[PDB]
Amino acid sequence: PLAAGAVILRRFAFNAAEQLIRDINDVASQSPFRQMVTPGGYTMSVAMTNCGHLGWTTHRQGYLYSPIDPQTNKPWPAMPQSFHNLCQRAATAAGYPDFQPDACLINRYAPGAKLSLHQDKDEPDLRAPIVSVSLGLPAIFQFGGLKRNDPLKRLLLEHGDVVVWGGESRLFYHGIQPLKAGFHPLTIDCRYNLTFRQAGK
Ligand SMILES: O=C(O)C(=O)N[C@@H](CSCc1cccc([N+](=O)[O-])c1)C(=O)O
Ligand SMILES: [Fe+3]
Repeated sequence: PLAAGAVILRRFAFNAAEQLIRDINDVASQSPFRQMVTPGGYTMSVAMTNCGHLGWTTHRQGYLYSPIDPQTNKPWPAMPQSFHNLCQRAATAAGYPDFQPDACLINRYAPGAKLSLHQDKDEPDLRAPIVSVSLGLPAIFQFGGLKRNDPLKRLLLEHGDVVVWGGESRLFYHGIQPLKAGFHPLTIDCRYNLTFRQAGK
């Protein structure tokens, strides 16, 4: 396959998108999007927030999952029903019926925003997949392999696409290329990505 252990489900979230986006807005009304600072001192171009019991954040110049939003000093908003349902349906179709995320990181891309190449290794159990849902403007996703120098492959992720990153692919280096400007009827001028994680012990 494209990436061993990954399951791409194009347009899987297409019908759910309008509701998901309403729920992104609701979460953000409580824990606002913010551009976090990397441990290296750089302000991320991607803006982020979280919902669920745990939320990914930079903290004391490292990263961690925290039950509290350090910007509001309140818990991250509860996981919306629409998020919970979509993630479970996707995980199940992909062969991970027991996947129980307790964190959802919500990434917002304005034109030009990108993610540099990296691995997702902050979770306690790397056998749990990550479920990724793309909404709005299309992005070029790049992913390599288990080594930083593995050859990259590229794939366009479009509105409604869901990828379940399990098995070996769960540990691949990956990133997102600078978002091209455009219009989408539901998000207007941005892309959102939801990544569901099992972050608790
Ligand atoms: O927030 C992040 O760290 C991140 O990368 N977010 C991507 C979606 S998740 C893509 C992903 C997750 C886990 C494994 C692999 N992979 O092996 O390509 C890709 C995004 O904002 O579009
Ligand atoms: Fe990642």
